Amino acid sequence: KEMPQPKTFGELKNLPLLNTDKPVQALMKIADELGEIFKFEAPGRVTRYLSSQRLIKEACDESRFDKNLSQALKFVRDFAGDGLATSWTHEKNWKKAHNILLPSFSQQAMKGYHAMMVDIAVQLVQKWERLNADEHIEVPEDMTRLTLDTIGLCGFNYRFNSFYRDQPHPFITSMVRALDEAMNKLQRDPAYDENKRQFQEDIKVMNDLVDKIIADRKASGEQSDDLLTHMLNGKDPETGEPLDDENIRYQIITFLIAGHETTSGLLSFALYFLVKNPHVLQKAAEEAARVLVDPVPSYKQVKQLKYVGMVLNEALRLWPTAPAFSLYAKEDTVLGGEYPLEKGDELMVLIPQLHRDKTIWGDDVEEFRPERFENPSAIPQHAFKPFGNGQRACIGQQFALHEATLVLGMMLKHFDFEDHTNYELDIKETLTLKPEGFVVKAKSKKIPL
Amino acid sequence: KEMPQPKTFGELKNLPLLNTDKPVQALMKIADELGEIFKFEAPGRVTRYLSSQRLIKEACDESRFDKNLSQALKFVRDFAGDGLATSWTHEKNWKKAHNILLPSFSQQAMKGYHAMMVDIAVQLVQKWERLNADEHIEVPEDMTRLTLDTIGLCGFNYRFNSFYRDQPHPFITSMVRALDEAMNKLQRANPDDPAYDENKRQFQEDIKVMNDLVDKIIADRKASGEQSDDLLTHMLNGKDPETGEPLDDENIRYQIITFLIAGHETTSGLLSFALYFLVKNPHVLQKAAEEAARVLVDPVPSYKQVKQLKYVGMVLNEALRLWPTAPAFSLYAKEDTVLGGEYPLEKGDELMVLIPQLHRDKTIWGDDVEEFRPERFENPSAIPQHAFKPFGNGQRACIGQQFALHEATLVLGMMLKHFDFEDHTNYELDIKETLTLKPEGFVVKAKSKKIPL
Ligand code: HEM
Ligand code: HEM
Repeated sequence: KEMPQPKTFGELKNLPLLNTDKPVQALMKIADELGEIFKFEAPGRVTRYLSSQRLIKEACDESRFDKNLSQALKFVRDFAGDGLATSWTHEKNWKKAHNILLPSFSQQAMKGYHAMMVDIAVQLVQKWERLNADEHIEVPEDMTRLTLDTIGLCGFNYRFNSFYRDQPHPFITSMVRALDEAMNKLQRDPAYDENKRQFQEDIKVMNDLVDKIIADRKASGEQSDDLLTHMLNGKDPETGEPLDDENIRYQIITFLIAGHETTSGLLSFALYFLVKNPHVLQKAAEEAARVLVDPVPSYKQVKQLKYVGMVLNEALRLWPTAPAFSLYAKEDTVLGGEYPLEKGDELMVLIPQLHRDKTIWGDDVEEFRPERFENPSAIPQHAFKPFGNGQRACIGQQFALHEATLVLGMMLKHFDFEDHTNYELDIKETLTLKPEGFVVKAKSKKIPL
Repeated sequence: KEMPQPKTFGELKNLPLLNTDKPVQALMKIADELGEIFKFEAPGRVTRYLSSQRLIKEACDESRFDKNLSQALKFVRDFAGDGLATSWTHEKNWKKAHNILLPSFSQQAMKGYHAMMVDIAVQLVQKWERLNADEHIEVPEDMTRLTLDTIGLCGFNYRFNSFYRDQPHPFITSMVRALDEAMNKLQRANPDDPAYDENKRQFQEDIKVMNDLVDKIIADRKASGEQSDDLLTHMLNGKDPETGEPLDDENIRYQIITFLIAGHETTSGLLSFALYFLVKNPHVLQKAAEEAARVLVDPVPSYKQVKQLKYVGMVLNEALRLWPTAPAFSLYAKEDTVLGGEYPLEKGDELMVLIPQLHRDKTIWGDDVEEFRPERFENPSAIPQHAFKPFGNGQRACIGQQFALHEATLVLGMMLKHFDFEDHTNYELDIKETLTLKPEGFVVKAKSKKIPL
């Protein structure tokens, strides 16, 4: 009945607890101490962090709870606009873009994106093939190069050419700097005036380039296999309307934001867990060699990388790279028979804690065992939520998993990996999670492309 | 361009291929060999069987194709009349009954039918609670008892009382024998033979039995002025907004017979296939049983609680994917058209949509099409357009879909709440075929969880 709450700071309540550089991991430690639910109070804000499958399965009841914009999402909305990720379910542009974009994110739609994904994946393989001896790989850096270029090419036929660069494309510099400002706002004022002005400059950089590419595509009339063509030609079946040019811009910015570093973190965490578990790596490398019998992987071959898919799912279990989402109660309701909630009350789903619920996974929750996902019906309802819930779930799930399965499979086919530094896991936190400083050496198997 | 075709029998062309007791399953095997489309020729009949989402999505374009009466539907029309299921789209009584009946089949209308559905569902639960040890359940038999009584009660406030009987109500005996004669006619190479003269006389006798009882109940209700929460009251009081007309007494009779035909064994087969798949996949059963116990917290389920049985709904949809109990429907080309960029069709040319094959299209569902995984339906947004058609297409889709799904969700949830199930014979799936599909001889044991009603 009475809900636990972590330590307070007078008038600031729990807010100073977020003024730390690893807030998700700090919230996980609080969940370890306080349990499946604790109240988090701040000036003008009350929310509740859920950590158990028992309560989260009720929170995922769409008749009782809808997606809420967290403070992070509200700050991201300042440059993601009413794109899919930062719009409310009741906003006209959400259901519109949802209906329009759903067919182009289907498993069937990945057949059309596969050739472009392979283009970038080959560039990653060739970079590592061309490294000199005793040089090493900066894993999250290269994974981010790959995912950024993949979404640029599949999103609107634009080549960031990240593998030709030390300093990222100017759009990426502004996007990354905007996301950093969004998170820093969470942890904060006269001194922040230059940050605020800088925020507007980065917003202008993103809008200008995306608007230009849309105008360029409209001026050309060319049809590509990218999401931009689908949005310029698609019509919402419900209202009969197409997305306007401003919303198309926000959707493109959204795909870059929501997709690039979540997916690059997944690949980085997956490789980290593989090199720390050599038996799992060997099993995944065995499948990659048996399945990828051609110089270039096909769409059908990527679907055959079953164990690689389980590896990615287990990496998402331990460290989901979009580590939380927010919900609000549509009406007065009681959560788990003992926590009354009023209409509008907010919830936070702490995904990494959910995925460590020993009542679901057993005692070995910290062990990396892809075999947990061998049979998907053995997993209880709402126990595994790395991509959100319901109609507000990740629209790019199939995109992210297809790219990550293709790239990891190619990595495992072409290289053996060495954890040459005995890397100590250090998780840097932005709005997403990544293993900072993770490095490996790759010895080529000398298999041609 | 050139269309495949199965083996022929001289002058009879492909027709003898249907003279088998599992024709849908035989047509699926032909689809496995020949692909997404094959021509089927008979004396005086040519049709084409579609199996791929690629072609079926075009056949479902209502601007190009309209519902055709299959030969099965034409034979059912001899006792279903111009009811909704056996009338052409251009017949005045279709759009009339469609406009009148659509509001009474909506999800909002299920709130009014819920109490009557619970009545029969409790009778089923009570029957199984009262079984002795090591006695067993005949699953399709009991599911048919439930669906027949539910549509009887919700349709026109009549109790067949099937759970008080070994031999069904005389109306049910005549209806089943009429449906059996309809299917047997499909498989007769010499239908005008003198031997089937007793079949023809019996067929007319069964037609008379059905009309007499339904006409009597309509007259009985009109003479009393009683108002119930059934479809018969809605049809006696409803007026088509378009023409301003109500349904006449003859059409109301045909609609009532239609609800019984189109609804009873399609729905009972779904429940039977669902329970079969649950006992063969214990992980799915546990997941569905957990939801039933958590959601159905009252002795009697409410309408709102049934809507919360999401995973039970996923189980039913996956059961409908593998074995849709109304396994085909027919279409005709409104004008000359080209199907799939290679199959030129002329005005009036007929198509058959082989639904179980559509639901096994690996280009849509992946390689694991034969596996029972309700998780495919966890997010309904993952299913492409026209890939999943257990209830038909467009304005000629199943009007009773919400009814069927509410009934099935309620009953399966109550079954999972009150009993553990054992596949005590390791039942080997054997699908008996009439105009619908059912797992013949499927039996289970139920051990009660001792939860009162
Ligand atoms: C491993 C990689 C990814 C993970 C873990 C992930 C995670 C998530 C999560 C948890 C949500 C729900 C957020 C909420 O409820 O507030 C979400 C939504 C979303 N994601 Fe992803 N995502 C990934 C990749 C991608 C990619 C590649 C794209 C685009 C190509 C994308 C686009 C979106 C969009 C548009 C939404 C909002 C959908 C809607 O609300 O209608 N994500 N994602
Ligand atoms: C799981 C159960 C059911 C399934 C799979 C099913 C399937 C179908 C299919 C495939 C059609 C289209 C037939 C065609 O196009 O020729 C149809 C039509 C129809 N069904 Fe159902 N049905 C079910 C339950 C019911 C129930 C419970 C009722 C009545 C209460 C019902 C009444 C009708 C009617 C009236 C039509 C014709 C609608 C029209 O054409 O206007 N069905 N059904």
